[PDB]
Amino acid sequence: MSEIIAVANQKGGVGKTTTAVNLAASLAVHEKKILLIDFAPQANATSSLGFRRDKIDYDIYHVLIGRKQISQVILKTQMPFLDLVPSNLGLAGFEKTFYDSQDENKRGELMLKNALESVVGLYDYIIIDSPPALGPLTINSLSAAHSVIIPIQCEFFALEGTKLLLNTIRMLQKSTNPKLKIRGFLPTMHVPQLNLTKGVLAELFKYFDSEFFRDSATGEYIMIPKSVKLAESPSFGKPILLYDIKSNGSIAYQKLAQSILQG
Amino acid sequence: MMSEIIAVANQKGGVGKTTTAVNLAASLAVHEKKILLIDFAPQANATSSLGFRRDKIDYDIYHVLIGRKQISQVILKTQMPFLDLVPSNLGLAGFEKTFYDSQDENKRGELMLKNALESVVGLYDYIIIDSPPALGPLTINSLSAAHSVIIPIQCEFFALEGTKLLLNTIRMLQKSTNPKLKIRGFLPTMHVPQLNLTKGVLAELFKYFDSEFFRDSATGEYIMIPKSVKLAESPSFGKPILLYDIKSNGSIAYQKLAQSILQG
Ligand SMILES: Nc1ncnc2c1ncn2[C@@H]1O[C@H](COP(=O)(O)OP(=O)(O)OP(=O)(O)O)[C@@H](O)[C@H]1O
Ligand SMILES: Nc1ncnc2c1ncn2[C@@H]1O[C@H](COP(=O)(O)OP(=O)(O)OP(=O)(O)O)[C@@H](O)[C@H]1O
Ligand SMILES: [Mg+2]
Ligand SMILES: [Mg+2]
Repeated sequence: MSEIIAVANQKGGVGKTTTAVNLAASLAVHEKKILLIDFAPQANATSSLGFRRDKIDYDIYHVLIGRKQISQVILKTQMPFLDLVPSNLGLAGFEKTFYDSQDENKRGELMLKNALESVVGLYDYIIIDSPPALGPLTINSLSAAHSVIIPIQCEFFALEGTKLLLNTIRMLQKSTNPKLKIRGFLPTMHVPQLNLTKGVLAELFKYFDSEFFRDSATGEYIMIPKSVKLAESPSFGKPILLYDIKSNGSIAYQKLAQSILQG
Repeated sequence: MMSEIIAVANQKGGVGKTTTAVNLAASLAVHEKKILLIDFAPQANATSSLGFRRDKIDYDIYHVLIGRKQISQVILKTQMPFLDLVPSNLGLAGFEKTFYDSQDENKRGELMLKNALESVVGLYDYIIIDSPPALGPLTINSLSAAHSVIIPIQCEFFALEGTKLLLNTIRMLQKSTNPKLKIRGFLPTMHVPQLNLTKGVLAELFKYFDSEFFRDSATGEYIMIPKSVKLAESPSFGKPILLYDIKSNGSIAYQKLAQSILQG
């Protein structure tokens, strides 16, 4: 039975896709069976794994509207234990479908959850990459999930942003997903010596210190460092472990996976 | 006054749309041009960048769009006399539902921002719109209202696939709802010239798009916003960078950007 993990932040460019891709790969290297769901219309996760937009046939949007079952759209990747549900531009049509269903039921929030029900016994982990909004796509991600990883870029808008995302999660924990947990807060693109980084982290630590990911071996906080090689990796269509497994970016995501595998 | 309405748009997240909208607006304001900044994103980062608390704001752009308030009822004065703000709130996430209601009955909704701006176009020299990271109803409304669009581009790998897709949306709107819409220009942001990935991405962008890039007409140079510690720090003080550090490289770059706009 899958643990379904959403990677969510409504702030743009905070490392959601990079985290979802590289965590899924770092778990798959252990020969745990992993499904990555690209839940964003811009489809950066799909492209990160080497799949160009013009080569995608049927995608997650076709599953949500019922043209395809989810087993029909699953792609195998270069890693034998990592599978991908690709996305495409057509997933921007989901918003229309969501509000239409809310005139035919109350159930639009559960459309991804219902789509995943035939694969939950086939994978150890299902990782969902969310778009930068609190709209219907992210609401579907969080309603399908057992847990949520929040990548945090520590710059100024993270302060107001983290508080809002947590309020969204609390409201879902009342209504549509009572079992939903914060898996953890993960600092991404992290540059420890910056004063802005220090100020933002200190503020988040006051309220949130128990939510930050820690190394299961050393007890240290797990943070993903700003890394030239991490930014280069989707241009090769590979997660960073498949080529440079000794870079600091690769080592950090591997620490994250080890922390997830403990439970 | 006849406003030039400029949208700042990219569906990629975190590429500097808000930083560009706020700092271009301030850089135009110091030339005694009357500027209206519209925060068109539900996350409301432009509102926070100018020193306002989102939770303290009663009525915003969402209420204007659905017709509950006139735009002149929600306009706030900022610290700079020539720069006014229409704030945003999380309630702007409700607009999508309103849009798809309007598309269902009369097939409208693209023009809701344009219609809302009609009473202020004679009152401002420039109206700058900060868009959210999506190609949805809010970005469709900002591009349908605009004379021109500035596309901030972070030059990392997803810029290549993403730029073409935004251009497609722009072309489709140029055929239907907004024929006058032009690209004002592509603006490289968070730019670190020495990186191999930066060089590779820019070479490919110049290959397809060279004529679209912002230029300093005095030197012929490409205008790029450098990665700057101070640019990231400035919204934490509720100031644009020219009020925070006017001599910093990011300040100098946004003033060059404003010169390019002002020269025509
Ligand atoms: N640790 C890191 N070091 C350096 N660059 C990074 C790191 N993490 C991500 N990046 C780069 O930063 C950019 C933004 O990251 P990414 O696209 O993963 O964020 P996102 O939150 O998924 O964005 P969006 O909101 O558009 O979905 C990408 O170009 C990526 O290659
Ligand atoms: N040239 C720069 N140098 C350093 N930091 C920058 C620069 N431009 C923007 N930033 C910082 O990078 C982050 C992303 O910028 P910003 O929020 O303006 O992007 P955006 O495209 O509006 O994001 P979103 O997609 O979330 O709306 C912000 O924290 C900002 O303070
Ligand atoms: Mg992403
Ligand atoms: Mg923004």
